[PDB]
Amino acid sequence: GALLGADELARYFPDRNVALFVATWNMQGQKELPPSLDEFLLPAEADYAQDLYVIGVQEGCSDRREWETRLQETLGPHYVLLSSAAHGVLYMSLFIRRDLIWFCSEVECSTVTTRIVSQIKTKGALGISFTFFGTSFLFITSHFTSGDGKVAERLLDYTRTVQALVLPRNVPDTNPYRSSAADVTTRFDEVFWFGDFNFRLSGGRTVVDALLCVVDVPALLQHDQLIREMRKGSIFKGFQEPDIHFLPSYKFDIGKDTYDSTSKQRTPSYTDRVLYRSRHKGDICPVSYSSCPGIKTSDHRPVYGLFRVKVRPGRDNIPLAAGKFDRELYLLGIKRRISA
Ligand SMILES: [Cl-]
Ligand SMILES: [Cl-]
Ligand SMILES: [Cl-]
Repeated sequence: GALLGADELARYFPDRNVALFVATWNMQGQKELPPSLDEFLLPAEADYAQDLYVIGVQEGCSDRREWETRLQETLGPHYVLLSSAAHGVLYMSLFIRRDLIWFCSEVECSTVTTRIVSQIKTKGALGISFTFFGTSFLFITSHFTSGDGKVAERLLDYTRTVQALVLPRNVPDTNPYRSSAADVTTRFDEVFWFGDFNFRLSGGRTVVDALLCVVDVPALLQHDQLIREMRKGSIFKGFQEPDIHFLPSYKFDIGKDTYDSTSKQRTPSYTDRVLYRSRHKGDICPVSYSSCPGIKTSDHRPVYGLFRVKVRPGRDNIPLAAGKFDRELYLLGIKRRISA
């Protein structure tokens, strides 16, 4: 049958569910990476093999290749880099099980800059999309406008991004009649948008400090701007977020578990989030959603979600990856594992 058809799908996914790991991390431009990425990429409850890893980074380390090399080395030879992209120091890397490269369309990327901050600094989005068998996926990572009082600007970051991301292009929309011209996130079966959205907890440092003294997370989240704005429909229309059971992932003193003890007294906040949307209700099942407290090189902790996503058979008359991946990186990862 077709490379991307029902027979192949049966061989590789009898239950038609794909295991996806999606993470976002703001690195604060740090030069030295954590000693081990094992706790980042293989979290404790990730007690089963992931099919796809998608890693979005904001304020990324200058040596993008070294970061990708360490990811490749940690995942090991069962995974290959299906795609990676950069828009300034905003990065995204997509690693997939090597036997699954055959079922992917060509991978397409797009970028949007939503705010010029200075001559050398901007905020924006990086989107990567491809079809897997017959099901299309769109991954967007973003760094939104910063500041407690800048919700209105964050709304504009959302709107500018869904209006401007030029995806898909060569690879056909899988359900075009369902698509809207004004929102790129309507053009795909499964959408994940993860980043430093910079939404904060309202109420001020003193009130949030009081709440953090067991922590009642639900009560804490009553102060979250992002849940508030999503609830009234002003942002991320059609998206959901998994339940949060972890503590705020920002702002931390470097290398420590204490929240910003400088005079600026930034209110601990859930700046880093993973959101999902699907064309078909129920296609995406969150399995776990958490931060990685052991990664402490940056003022932000990484945040990741594990998901199970439904996939459907496809056809071969689209532009195909057909075994295309970063072979040089793959070899570098092999080389590093021989060394260590
Ligand atoms: Cl960035
Ligand atoms: Cl573009
Ligand atoms: Cl900003």
